[PDB]
Amino acid sequence: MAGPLSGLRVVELAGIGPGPHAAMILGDLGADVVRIDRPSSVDGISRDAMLRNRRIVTADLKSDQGLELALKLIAKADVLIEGYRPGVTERLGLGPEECAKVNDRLIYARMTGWGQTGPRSQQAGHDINYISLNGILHAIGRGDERPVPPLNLVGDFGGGSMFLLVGILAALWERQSSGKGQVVDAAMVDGSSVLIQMMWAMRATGMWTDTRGANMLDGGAPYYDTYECADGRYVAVGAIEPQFYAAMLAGLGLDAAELPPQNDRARWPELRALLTEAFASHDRDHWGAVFANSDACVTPVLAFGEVHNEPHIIERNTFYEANGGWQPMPAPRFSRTASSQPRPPAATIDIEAVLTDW
Amino acid sequence: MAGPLSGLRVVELAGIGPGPHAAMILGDLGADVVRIDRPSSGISRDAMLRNRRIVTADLKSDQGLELALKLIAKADVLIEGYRPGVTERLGLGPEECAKVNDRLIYARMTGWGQTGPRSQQAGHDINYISLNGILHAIGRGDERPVPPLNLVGDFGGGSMFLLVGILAALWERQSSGKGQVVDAAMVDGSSVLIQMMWAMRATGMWTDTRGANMLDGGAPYYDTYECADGRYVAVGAIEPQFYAAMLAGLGLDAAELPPQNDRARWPELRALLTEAFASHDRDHWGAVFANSDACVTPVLAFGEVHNEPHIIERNTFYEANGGWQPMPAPRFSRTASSQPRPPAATIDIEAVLTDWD
Ligand SMILES: C[C@H](C(=O)SCCNC(=O)CCNC(=O)[C@H](O)C(C)(C)COP(=O)(O)OP(=O)(O)OC[C@@H]1O[C@@H](n2cnc3c(N)ncnc32)[C@H](O)[C@@H]1OP(=O)(O)O)c1cccc(Oc2ccccc2)c1
Ligand SMILES: C[C@H](C(=O)SCCNC(=O)CCNC(=O)[C@H](O)C(C)(C)COP(=O)(O)OP(=O)(O)OC[C@@H]1O[C@@H](n2cnc3c(N)ncnc32)[C@H](O)[C@@H]1OP(=O)(O)O)c1cccc(Oc2ccccc2)c1
Repeated sequence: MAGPLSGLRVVELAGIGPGPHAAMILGDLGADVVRIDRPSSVDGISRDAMLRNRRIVTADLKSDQGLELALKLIAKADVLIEGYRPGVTERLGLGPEECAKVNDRLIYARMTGWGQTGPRSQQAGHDINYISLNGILHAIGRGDERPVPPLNLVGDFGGGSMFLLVGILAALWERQSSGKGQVVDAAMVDGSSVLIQMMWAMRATGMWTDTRGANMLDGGAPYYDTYECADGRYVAVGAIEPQFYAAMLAGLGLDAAELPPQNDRARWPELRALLTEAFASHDRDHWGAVFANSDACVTPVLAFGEVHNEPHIIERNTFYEANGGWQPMPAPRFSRTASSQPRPPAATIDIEAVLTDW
Repeated sequence: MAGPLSGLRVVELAGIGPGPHAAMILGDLGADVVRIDRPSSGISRDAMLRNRRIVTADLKSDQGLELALKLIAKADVLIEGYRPGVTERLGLGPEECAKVNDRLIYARMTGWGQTGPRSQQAGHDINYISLNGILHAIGRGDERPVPPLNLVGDFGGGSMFLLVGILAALWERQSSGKGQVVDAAMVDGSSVLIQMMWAMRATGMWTDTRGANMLDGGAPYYDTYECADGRYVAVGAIEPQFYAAMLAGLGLDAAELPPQNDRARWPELRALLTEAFASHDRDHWGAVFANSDACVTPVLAFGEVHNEPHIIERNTFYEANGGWQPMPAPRFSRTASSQPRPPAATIDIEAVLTDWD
């Protein structure tokens, strides 16, 4: 099995969102990932590409046999991932204390939104709820409108799965000294708060307000925002540093003498009006030619369906095909122990066959 | 040093955005983090530089480089976030570093990657997510896309994939005795970060139309709503039973409403939910739905977060200097991280060297 996590053995109690995204990445990087679903949802070969790099097995964990088979896998594994409400694994007999009795090397990885304790710990939720409570959602979107969710990117994945992964891998490093596993408590409300540490830093020093649409990186700066072009498509401008901004103005045909200063915020209305009219006078792909190879920090805003035609995407193999759709290749990349292309979701397997193999 | 990464040694060449963020999280979890900045630069007021020692050094001088390679020889990980070719010309490239330490994890944090047509282009978060479909998908349908701050390229698809790479490569080192190079590009990371949308598009469950999807704000049951006081709630009631619970708490009879997932009637459903949420203030709904599975939460501004019980009681934040900062994540039962040490003035690079033998 290819990649730097070759050898690593992972048990995943089937959930939704961050739990499987984490499991996928471990898979992506060479880990041996075994997913226990419930047969209650059996079916044929899954069409969810997030379940790549897996072996799937069914097992009614509510039964005595289910529980014991599961506990044999955990016994022989390095990592467990579960993303159910607190108390679910305990009451199933798969809690941390029950796992520590059959394998004190286990990394016990607990993926939730609200955490293991506190008032909201039994409330159902999704990404949008977790980022609503810690200031993040409020900061996303235009100033003249209600906040808009950044898909489920910030809570489920950036602040969720990815902190789970770091916790797992940090704990595997720990286990090299101590010879013991431990419990990783990854809460989306905490992880996403560390994801936005920069804004908490800038806020402390007067450089970020709570006003939506009025900061350097939320769309309030005319030099860090998207612009509509003549064809109704969009470019992104990220020309923060004055040298890059100067390069952008030159490409737009605007002389600096005629514009307000780049960071005179009181005249950002004028500046935006000027840049807006300039970008609107040619089409996205024009701006794409003008600015390729430039430090102007102007890029086309591509839709998913167009990404496969972008030279830089094609050449670094950021994507692969698998069943009428592109999918991202593992990240990050490794010089000596390279990941390989993901294997598609495999038809189910017998939980015994797996214990054998292991 | 408290945390699971006690005894990890990390050298950080100072940059902006992802590299410093990764270095911070490494520090957070108890790594020994030494940050080389350039003298052209007392105490730094960027709290992102917590859990570090800062040293200066002209990496262009002969003596700055020599000192630097003596750190790197003593360390486990090096982090750099410059354009490709830069460390090479300093004589700090992966090959020069492998001579003084073949165990080093050499961690390269870029936006566009190490090679290819855009590899020398300047850029920021908004550019990396523009190229791979992400930015286009964020915002209302009747408007131009809105950047999700720099959360998705710099951090989610950036620093966090550098970390996964640094730590996976440490695992691999345990069985091979050898370091290696980690190439973390924000355009790659952020694509994996959004793998769920690519999965969903492949099965016809996501479109390229902005504002018309389950999770982009087009669903009336996954969106924010303005309340009587001008403040907002978030609704995330995807599962039908959570949805049902929400409708009951709004005073809405499900018989009067279009189906939850009849997309042609979403405009109409949204208008009914909009009127309901508008008839009371945010804190009213916060109360009403506490302990509920309705998936309705108040949308708090940064300055209100210190007053939310769930936040206070889990110590998600600590007070520092100007204000609150996020405590380390994730959390560890046995080897628990400690409260971050503030950014502490420059020390001399030789001091560190004696400290590390
Ligand atoms: C964008 C969006 C997201 O944000 S992702 C999810 C975000 N939240 C979390 O993950 C945080 C922690 N988890 C939970 O808070 C809950 O999981 C729950 C999901 C809220 C509700 O779940 P609920 O149904 O109450 O389940 P529970 O966890 O409390 O307990 C369920 C248990 O089931 C039983 N059993 C588990 N495994 C087995 C087994 N093998 N055999 C037998 N029983 C099993 C346990 O007994 C327990 O049940 P109990 O005893 O209490 O009755 C998001 C992301 C991705 C997808 C998505 O939705 C879509 C759906 C379809 C298509 C597309 C998207 C939404
Ligand atoms: C939201 C936002 C973000 O997205 S942050 C993410 C930005 N993107 C990346 O990080 C990707 C990789 N890096 C780059 O693409 C470039 O680094 C560059 C950032 C374009 C700047 O290009 P440039 O200034 O030309 O620098 P370079 O990398 O090409 O090489 C410069 C080098 O400086 C020299 N030297 C380094 N260390 C030393 C030393 N110790 N002593 C002496 N010299 C040193 C190197 O030798 C090299 O020089 P060369 O030989 O080539 O001349 C974001 C987040 C946070 C902040 C922010 O914006 C601000 C910007 C300014 C002020 C405040 C905020 C933006």
